Amino acid sequence: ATKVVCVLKGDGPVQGIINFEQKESNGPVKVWGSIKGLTEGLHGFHVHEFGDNTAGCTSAGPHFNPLSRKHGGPKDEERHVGDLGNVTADKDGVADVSIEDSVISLSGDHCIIGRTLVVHEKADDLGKGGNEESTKTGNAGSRLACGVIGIAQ
Amino acid sequence: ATKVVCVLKGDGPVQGIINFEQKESNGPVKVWGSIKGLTEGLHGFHVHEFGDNTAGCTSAGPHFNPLSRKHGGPKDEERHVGDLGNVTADKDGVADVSIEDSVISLSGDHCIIGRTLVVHEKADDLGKGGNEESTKTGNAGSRLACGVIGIAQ
Ligand SMILES: *[Se]c1ccc(F)cc1C(=O)Nc1cccc(C(=O)N2CCOCC2)c1
Ligand SMILES: *[Se]c1ccc(F)cc1C(=O)Nc1cccc(C(=O)N2CCOCC2)c1
Ligand SMILES: [Zn+2]
Ligand SMILES: [Zn+2]
Repeated sequence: ATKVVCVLKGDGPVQGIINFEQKESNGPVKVWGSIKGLTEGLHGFHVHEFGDNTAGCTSAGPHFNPLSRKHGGPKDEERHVGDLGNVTADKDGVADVSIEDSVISLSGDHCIIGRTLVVHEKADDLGKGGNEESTKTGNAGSRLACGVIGIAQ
Repeated sequence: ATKVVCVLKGDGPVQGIINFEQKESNGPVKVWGSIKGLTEGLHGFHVHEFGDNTAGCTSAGPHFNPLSRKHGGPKDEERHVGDLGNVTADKDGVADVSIEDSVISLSGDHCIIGRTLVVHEKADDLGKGGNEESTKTGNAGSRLACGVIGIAQ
């Protein structure tokens, strides 16, 4: 019923297309698409608070956290709304994304429209890194590509 | 106050940064910023219906028209919500944008967050061009640069 999309771009070779669909406002969001140009392995994947790309992906600010929680993985109670975990890039640098998430939404206070989706340099440790930064960012390092989440047809 | 931003990008480079601010939901939106890389003269300036830039600016669809009206200028009662008229580039190719608009909003069904802002090749005739396309697009021609409209700090 509601369809949203994001095109991810940055300063390097990483580009992606992510689709979000939500049949009902009380239902999960399906997240699907592809990110290419990645190094093989896990890459942190988050909704960040601002749909602001003024100075590139850094302008998007911290993880989208309207409920003032610590950083976690998508299957944790203790997570930011924006905590979508990791995508996995294959040996050819392609991450085929396929996520169902119950915490993000396309309406209400958990709505991600007009926020920024970011794919990161390093794996997200999902809050299990053993340092203070693990509880804030998951130690996922720099921002390879991002885009503002917009309303689709 | 609500603050919103859009980064415009296209070939040339045609590039710009547009800020939006609304002090209250029943009040006007202030629009300001800069676009460079334009030909001297008028350029159509519109909010388009989809925040979909997956295939560049074409995926944005037609002008944002939630109230099912004909195309007009920003001062007209008969306009699309997304009809912000023209911006003006000087001989250096720079348009200084400064608009106040009472029809767009940063909340409710006139909200522009998650839609696309587009700067066009040609002047918008504000619905007065006396052909069929005038009361649909204003005859503003191709899409030089666009971006998805996002939430700012
Ligand atoms: Se979605 C979305 C994206 C961007 C943004 F700035 C706002 C929104 C909302 O729709 N925000 C929002 C939060 C909480 C509740 C609503 C909502 O739909 N209503 C207000 C409460 O009464 C029902 C309608 C919207
Ligand atoms: Se803005 C925006 C953009 C995109 C989208 F899908 C929804 C919205 C909304 O904010 N929608 C909305 C619907 C109903 C009511 C409101 C509203 O007036 N308020 C809720 C959010 O905070 C202000 C009050 C917004
Ligand atoms: Zn987080
Ligand atoms: Zn129009």
